[PDB]
Amino acid sequence: VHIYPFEGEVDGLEIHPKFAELRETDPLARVRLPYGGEGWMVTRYDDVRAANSDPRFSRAQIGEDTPRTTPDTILSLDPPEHTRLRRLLSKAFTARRMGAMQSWLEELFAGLLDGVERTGHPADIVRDLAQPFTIAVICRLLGVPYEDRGRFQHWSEVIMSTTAYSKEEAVSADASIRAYLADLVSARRAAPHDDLLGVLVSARDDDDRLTEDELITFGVTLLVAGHETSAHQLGNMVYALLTHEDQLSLLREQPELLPRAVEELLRFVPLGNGVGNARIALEDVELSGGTVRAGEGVVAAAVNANRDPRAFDDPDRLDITREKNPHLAFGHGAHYCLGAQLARMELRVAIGGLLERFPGLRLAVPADQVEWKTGGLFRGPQRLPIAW
Ligand code: HEM
Repeated sequence: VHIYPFEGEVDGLEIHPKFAELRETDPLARVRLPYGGEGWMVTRYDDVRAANSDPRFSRAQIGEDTPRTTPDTILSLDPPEHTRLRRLLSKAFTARRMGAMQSWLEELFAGLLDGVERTGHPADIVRDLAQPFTIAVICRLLGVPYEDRGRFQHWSEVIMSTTAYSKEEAVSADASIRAYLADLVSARRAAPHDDLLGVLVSARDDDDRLTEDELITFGVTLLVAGHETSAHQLGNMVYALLTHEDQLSLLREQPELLPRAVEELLRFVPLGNGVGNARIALEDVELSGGTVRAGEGVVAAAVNANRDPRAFDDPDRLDITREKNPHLAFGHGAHYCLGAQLARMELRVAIGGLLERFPGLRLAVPADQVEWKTGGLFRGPQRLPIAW
């Protein structure tokens, strides 16, 4: 039985070597997390994929003996509840609605870059570009006006940063978010609005509709899934580019690589801490390393699947030219990221915008001077200074 956390802490974007060791010699690894009883950890692409997408695993029926690192959401529902929720949400999250945002993303990011450029280097990628970009996008989806972007950014930070804010602070922020969303929903029930939240309020599946509680809870989910995830992923992707100079140079010389570079950076860059939420088997499931019986918990992180040499050639080397890229960074199957198209657009706009504005873009300090976050759900730099 392997104890998590593993011995030795990782710096920056490094992947703990134990996962690779387990992938080759212990593909159905018995593990003991800080809380709950023993579970299984899977690290091979096929197994991780199965764990996170096969309908024989449940996200809803977690319990006390469920392995976990800690003592409502669509992310935690199973079919058929999940299926109903997802059908309604997909009336708003459409390719047509997301794709029509392209121009507005470009102008939003260009304004943020102008301000950075006016102020002069060094700037902080995290505070000056990534965070304000992604919160603005989610505020547009929710109908939150420009003047309240800062308020949402702050409230999101509070409920997300579980080690930096107290339970009482998180309760207060959540209450504030929900009160604001309740007012937005109430306005959207009085007359149709065309923002994504107004479209969700108007969405119908025969007679079925989202309740006020489901709408409000989904607004909260959108701050964590859409803003916080995107902001951290973007900062980490920029760090990775700025520390892989040959790859960054290649992207400048060959800008048509940008879409593949974004997919490769999604595959490569770690976001969380390598465990993920347990899934519980509703029924026996044969995986590569053996059989998971009904009732047993399985942890499976996409980051480990995305380094499996069974699925990617030379997986521990960043290669932005990779054409075949079936990474699991947005998941797979029923829970597949509802915002993937928009996330991809965001990452292309930001990275493409950054490289075009700043040919001389570089870290403003050596990498050993970047301080990395230590608690909470996300890896990321505390501050990421750049110069140009
Ligand atoms: C770089 C950005 C992003 C990454 C890496 C990311 C990744 C993910 C992942 C891994 C999942 C879970 C897949 C699973 O559990 O099987 C997910 C779910 C989700 N994402 Fe994202 N996401 C990103 C951006 C966004 C954005 C911009 C939005 C909305 C505008 C969004 C909305 C969602 C929603 C609603 C779900 C839940 C879907 C469900 O449970 O059925 N995401 N995302």
